[PDB]
Amino acid sequence: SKAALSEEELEKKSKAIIEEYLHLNDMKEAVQCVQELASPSLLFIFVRHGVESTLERSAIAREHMGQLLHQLLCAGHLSTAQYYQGLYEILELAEDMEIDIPHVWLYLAELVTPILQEGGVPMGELFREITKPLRPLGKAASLLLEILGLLCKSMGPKKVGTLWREAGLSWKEFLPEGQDIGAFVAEQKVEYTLALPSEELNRQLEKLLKEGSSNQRVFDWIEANLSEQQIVSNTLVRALMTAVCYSAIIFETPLRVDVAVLKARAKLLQKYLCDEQKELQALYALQALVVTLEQPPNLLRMFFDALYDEDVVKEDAFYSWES
Repeated sequence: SKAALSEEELEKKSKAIIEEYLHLNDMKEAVQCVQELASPSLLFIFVRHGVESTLERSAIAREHMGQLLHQLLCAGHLSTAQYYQGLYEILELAEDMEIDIPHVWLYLAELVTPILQEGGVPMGELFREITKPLRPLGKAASLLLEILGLLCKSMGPKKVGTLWREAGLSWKEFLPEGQDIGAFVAEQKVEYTLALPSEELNRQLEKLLKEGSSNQRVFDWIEANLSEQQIVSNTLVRALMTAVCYSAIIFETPLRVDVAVLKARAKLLQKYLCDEQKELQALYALQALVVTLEQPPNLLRMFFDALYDEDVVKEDAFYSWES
């Protein structure tokens, strides 16, 4: 039938488009080609094919495919609904593939995660929709877990947990009736998933740094936004230390410290870390930070070195911290 060939032809073109994209990596060309299909109600096929063809290709291919879908979504060519339709077609068969493809869930997470980027789908909505096919499987956790893993890798479990929480997400929503959340979370190692001016502070400092604000801009902001008591508080010290050190994390594998960032912020930190007491309080904060990053190998020491080198934390504070 016409409709039959239509689906055939579309898959054919999705293949051509997808193949060229993975080969040349020209995002803009791929996006336009999809647009030229002018078949919004059949893009589930494109999605399905993209997933199928890259599932066992490579991590990089899955990444590129995920990014393209996010782009298509963002450009308004691929509807959320069509995206889900295409995925469901494969998520439905996931459990079965697990037999021959052990890390299938991981591969799926690698394909979906890019969708969480700005302009994409909100975590709460994504997690809730994406898991319907797994409502039957009773395997919702298998996927979300791999997704949370990827996110952690790129931003830290702490921030991930906050994202999860802000979405009002609950494991109850994804676990079999009666399963002990406390246990599951403890066993799968996701305890991290479990306004106050002090918390607002963290959010604002984070934003300031995220937007590449100069030290003066931050100095001014603090002066313009906190009271005298707040300005000399340990709370500011801890929040500042945390935001600054966080902004210096390079999320590669393994994680590293961008000493150039620290050097650039040294003066900002010295200003508030004006005594041994405050320096110590800052070290505690940094420590708790690294802890949330799951004590990666000797990353703390890397911060210590840079901090000592930049004259941000002096010897005595280090001595005292040792206790």
